[PDB]
Amino acid sequence: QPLNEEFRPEMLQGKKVIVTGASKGIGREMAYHLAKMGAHVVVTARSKETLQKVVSHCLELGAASAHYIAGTMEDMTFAEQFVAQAGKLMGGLDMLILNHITNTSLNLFHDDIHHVRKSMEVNFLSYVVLTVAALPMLKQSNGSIVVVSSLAGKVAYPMVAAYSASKFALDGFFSSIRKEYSVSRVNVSITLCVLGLIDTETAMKAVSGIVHMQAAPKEECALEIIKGGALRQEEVYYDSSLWTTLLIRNPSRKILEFLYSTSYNMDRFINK
Amino acid sequence: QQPLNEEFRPEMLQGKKVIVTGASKGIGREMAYHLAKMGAHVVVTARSKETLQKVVSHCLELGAASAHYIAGTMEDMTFAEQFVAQAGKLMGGLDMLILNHITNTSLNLFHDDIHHVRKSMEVNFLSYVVLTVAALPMLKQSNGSIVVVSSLAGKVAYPMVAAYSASKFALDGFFSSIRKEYSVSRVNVSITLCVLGLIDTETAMKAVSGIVHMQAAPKEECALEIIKGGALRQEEVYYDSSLWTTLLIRNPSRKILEFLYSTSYNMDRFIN
Ligand SMILES: NC(=O)c1ccc[n+]([C@@H]2O[C@H](COP(=O)([O-])OP(=O)(O)OC[C@H]3O[C@@H](n4cnc5c(N)ncnc54)[C@H](OP(=O)(O)O)[C@@H]3O)[C@@H](O)[C@H]2O)c1
Ligand SMILES: NC(=O)c1ccc[n+]([C@@H]2O[C@H](COP(=O)([O-])OP(=O)(O)OC[C@H]3O[C@@H](n4cnc5c(N)ncnc54)[C@H](OP(=O)(O)O)[C@@H]3O)[C@@H](O)[C@H]2O)c1
Ligand SMILES: C[C@](O)(c1ccc(C(=O)N(C2CC2)[C@H]2CC[C@](CCC(N)=O)(c3ccccc3)CC2)cc1)C(F)(F)F
Ligand SMILES: C[C@](O)(c1ccc(C(=O)N(C2CC2)[C@H]2CC[C@](CCC(N)=O)(c3ccccc3)CC2)cc1)C(F)(F)F
Repeated sequence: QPLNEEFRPEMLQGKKVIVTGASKGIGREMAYHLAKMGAHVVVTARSKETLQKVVSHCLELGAASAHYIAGTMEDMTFAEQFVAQAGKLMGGLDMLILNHITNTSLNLFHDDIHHVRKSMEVNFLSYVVLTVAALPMLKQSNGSIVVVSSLAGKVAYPMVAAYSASKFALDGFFSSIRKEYSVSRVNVSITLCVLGLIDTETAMKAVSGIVHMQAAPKEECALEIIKGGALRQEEVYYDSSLWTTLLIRNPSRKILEFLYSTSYNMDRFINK
Repeated sequence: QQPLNEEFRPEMLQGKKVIVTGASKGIGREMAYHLAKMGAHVVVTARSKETLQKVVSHCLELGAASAHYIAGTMEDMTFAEQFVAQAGKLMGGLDMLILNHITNTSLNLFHDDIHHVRKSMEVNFLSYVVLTVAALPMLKQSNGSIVVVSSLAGKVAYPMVAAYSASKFALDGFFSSIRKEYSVSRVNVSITLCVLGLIDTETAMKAVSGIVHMQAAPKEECALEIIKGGALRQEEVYYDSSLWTTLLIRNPSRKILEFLYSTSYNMDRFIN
């Protein structure tokens, strides 16, 4: 259930926001847009130094306030405590942007069970832990959770098997709890972001000299994420391909969820 | 992946070497039985030792070429790995790996139980990956098949089954991706993903007792349909008691989209 109007930057002014994986790439881009909009930001990642750079530019850009707390989202204790500390720094929370992933490479799957588990722990499970911890704050602000996923969390590509497992898991979990928030009247929005290849240094280094589809700009990607999030959209799509509309516009899933969503809808085609 | 264009006939399994997990009860047990009637060699597994022994007996009675059981929990990755080697030895190889077991769950709103989420991912998903890695060399030898049992709720969202849907979405992501890897690497092992609606197994029927519109499909037919899809090397089996649902759950447009992505570079240019 989105917000009616069109996006205005004014919407984030004074809002209290967490961005994870925000020392590099898209997370850093998002932090910068949030700063320019005059939000309070807490950013996180493992690296002390790179987070400081981002904090400094955020303040320069006009952020109501800016802070960083460092640590690995492999540590579910850290994840849980991080949201607590970040909520103290800002006096509440309006938007939780879940963006970090564990380092991965483009490669055939062979037998790296430990990579599959780590991808699942860092890319999926840590997001559930951060959500549980943030939810009381979000409940009292009528806030928003933004979950960064990928085209590879909607369709199958080779070379990203463990990664794709974890992005699909995000769709299943968060789309399910969105249905639960709706039956339990929890006014917290959940936005799933489905991104094409984006020109972050990590990705551009991986695809160097291999044949692949155009990368889209990270800066606009980051604004489009914040906009869909602020507007409380269920999904945000950002990529460069003409083909992607085949995914975006397929209404089958929405039709099925609708058919099964009430006893009255199931009564159309199913005996009581 | 190429489906065999021959019609299904019971003889396709006679003397074939087949694993079935989750076979002490429900669909799994039904599958073991069907495979017995076809004269396959079966190794069955689950945690319930005395129920499995019973299952092995009725199997032999129905005409299984050989029938053994090894008991253990798929919470334990070591055991998953162990189970496959030992089951191979018992049969002289492996033609089909049928992955069917899930960890217990109930129909409830998710609150804060990260541990049940993790355990779901470990058992319903990570174990399936361990079993596959352990099975692959033998399935290469035989040009065999991997069958992965999943659910409507691994394709669309439902409330009350969040951790469970995460694990089932994860299976789609992982196995659909390694299927693309197997086509480009020319590995001749098929991957069939089965998408089931509500089935009339005792676990499910208990959990939905007294709930309205709970139309279940018969587990006996369900089990046959999975075996056929596996045997015919189909990419997906769709099985539900509603005709509408069975039609609407097809997603050929994702498969076309996947092809387009695999044959595009730069601004949607064709590689060939
Ligand atoms: N770039 C693409 O082509 C693309 C496409 C589709 C979707 N996405 C999605 O967009 C999001 C951001 O991607 P990106 O390419 O911008 O990534 P990135 O630039 O490589 O940055 C990843 C961020 O996560 C942090 N990180 C890595 N491991 C961590 C850990 N264990 N604990 C805490 N933080 C950790 C990194 O900082 P530290 O190393 O210091 O911890 C960094 O801040 C991801 O969710 C990704 O799936 C990207
Ligand atoms: N029933 C439905 O309405 C429905 C719908 C869609 C999809 N499915 C799928 O169909 C498959 C089977 O479902 P079902 O209804 O037949 O299930 P079930 O009757 O409840 O039995 C599940 C099987 O998994 C085994 N199992 C449980 N925990 C285990 C563990 N830790 N390690 C190893 N095995 C374990 C159980 O045996 P033990 O207790 O002896 O270990 C049992 O044999 C599942 O993958 C499920 O997701 C079912
Ligand atoms: C972590 C990482 O930065 C990463 C970046 C993005 C993604 C991802 O989400 N995408 C999905 C959104 C499209 C991948 C898909 C595979 C890809 C596109 C293939 C094509 N058809 O265009 C490809 C695979 C193999 C070779 C070359 C390209 C590259 C992009 C995953 C990991 C890495 F790993 F370091 F790069
Ligand atoms: C383990 C278990 O036996 C189980 C059985 C099946 C499934 C499953 O895969 N299905 C998907 C295939 C359809 C569920 C989805 C939710 C469901 C359908 C909702 C509706 N509108 O039809 C429902 C939710 C809430 C209340 C009542 C029903 C029941 C069926 C998951 C777990 C349990 F948990 F013990 F039951």
